[PDB]
Amino acid sequence: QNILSVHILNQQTGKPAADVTVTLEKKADNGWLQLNTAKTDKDGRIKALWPEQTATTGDYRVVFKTGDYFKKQNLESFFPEIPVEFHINKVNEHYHVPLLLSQYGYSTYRGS
Amino acid sequence: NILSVHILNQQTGKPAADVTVTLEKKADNGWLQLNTAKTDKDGRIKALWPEQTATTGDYRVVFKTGDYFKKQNLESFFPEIPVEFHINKVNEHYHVPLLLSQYGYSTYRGS
Amino acid sequence: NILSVHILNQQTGKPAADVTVTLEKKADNGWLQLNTAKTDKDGRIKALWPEQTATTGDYRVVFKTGDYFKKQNLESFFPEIPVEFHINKVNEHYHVPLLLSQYGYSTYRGS
Amino acid sequence: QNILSVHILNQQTGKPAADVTVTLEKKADNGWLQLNTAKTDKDGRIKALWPEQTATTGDYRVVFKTGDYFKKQNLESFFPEIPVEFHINKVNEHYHVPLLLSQYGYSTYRGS
Ligand SMILES: [Br-]
Ligand SMILES: [Br-]
Ligand SMILES: [Br-]
Ligand SMILES: [Br-]
Ligand SMILES: [Zn+2]
Ligand SMILES: [Zn+2]
Ligand SMILES: [Zn+2]
Ligand SMILES: [Zn+2]
Ligand SMILES: [Zn+2]
Ligand SMILES: [Zn+2]
Ligand SMILES: [Zn+2]
Ligand SMILES: [Zn+2]
Ligand SMILES: [Zn+2]
Ligand SMILES: [Zn+2]
Ligand SMILES: [Zn+2]
Ligand SMILES: [Zn+2]
Ligand SMILES: [Zn+2]
Ligand SMILES: [Zn+2]
Ligand SMILES: [Zn+2]
Repeated sequence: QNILSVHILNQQTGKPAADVTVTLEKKADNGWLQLNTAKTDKDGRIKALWPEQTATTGDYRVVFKTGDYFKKQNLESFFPEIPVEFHINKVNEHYHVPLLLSQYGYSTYRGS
Repeated sequence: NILSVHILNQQTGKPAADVTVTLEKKADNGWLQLNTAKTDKDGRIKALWPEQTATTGDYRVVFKTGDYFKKQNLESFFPEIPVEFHINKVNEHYHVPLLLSQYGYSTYRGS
Repeated sequence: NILSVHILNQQTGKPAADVTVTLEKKADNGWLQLNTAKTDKDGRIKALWPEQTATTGDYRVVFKTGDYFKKQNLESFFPEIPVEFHINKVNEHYHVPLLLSQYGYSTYRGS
Repeated sequence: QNILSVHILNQQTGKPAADVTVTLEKKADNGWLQLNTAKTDKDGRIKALWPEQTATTGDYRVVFKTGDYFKKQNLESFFPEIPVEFHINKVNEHYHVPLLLSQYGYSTYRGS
């Protein structure tokens, strides 16, 4: 299992959100360096979001480009995109960050 | 009044209006219905408790959200959404919001 | 097996283990118990349907989370958390996760 | 009713999260631009978070400094902070962004 997985469930259809761009960024100085970008697969997943580069401890941000996702469906959303910031304090462990998504609401958490 | 509920449709970011919500008390066997009402235009029922003092114990509100979506020609995972909660202090304000989507929801103790 | 559930404790970011979960079917305004089990160390019940053929209908899983918290001397707003859902298609997989805190939760149809 | 209100509910206590720093930023051309900073009162609320300048349409973000909030209680959290990004498409509307907060999970939405 990859250090970082993400997935998106669309709570309006009760199905995965497919083909959503998701970026990964590392905090550095007062900003953020992009480490990767990928798109959720047909099951709404990116099982392995970390690039082929050793992960270091630090703070990271995943950005779910959900605004574009909704825009392709002619749907408005309150959020142009959804950033989620989290600590990686242990590079030996698996980090899983699902997104439960609606147009005007969402939930995120550390999964298993 | 010791019990308020509201429903926010997370798909529209607007209140769910005219949704039937029931209130029940847990009895020794089964439940007893205390009240029924409908959310107003702001998705609220400000005063869901009937005109009777509350006692400590378990209660259940049931948001009839399947009907609400059906009127929109929309399918939902849930026929309805029961929320069971515990009243421990009887003169305290209890607030049970529902953040609703067709295939997902959240509830909590509100302010 | 057509029904899985899991519970994630949003306060620890870890699964909720050894939580009792019942499954019931709706019948005549009541509910018939069909099975009961305990989430494993991963907070999962992979196969909650009993070993009889599934039928269409409405069903209710009840996560005994008030008991889960009480074991840890933690109070909860909710003595248990019922989730009601349609089964329209008997051949498909139904997955009902619970994101759990003492005074709030979320549930949805998972993948 | 104010262009921007936020509040926080601690889902672990079922009570408001108090004295939590919240910043407001606009997505300006030169990067994100701080507009205001403020603290939830005892009720976990900031009922007017907009500064004393006219609002324009555009993208904005509030950052709830919840990592600090938990750190004061000797509690760990997955998130150092929680940014929430959103569109203001109509300046004469009221935007309300609640946060339902747990150590390893949160929800947010456009409230009323
Ligand atoms: Br995944
Ligand atoms: Br209300
Ligand atoms: Br499972
Ligand atoms: Br507020
Ligand atoms: Zn996943
Ligand atoms: Zn960190
Ligand atoms: Zn995982
Ligand atoms: Zn894992
Ligand atoms: Zn309310
Ligand atoms: Zn009770
Ligand atoms: Zn209230
Ligand atoms: Zn209150
Ligand atoms: Zn599961
Ligand atoms: Zn049904
Ligand atoms: Zn499943
Ligand atoms: Zn499945
Ligand atoms: Zn508020
Ligand atoms: Zn915008
Ligand atoms: Zn408001």
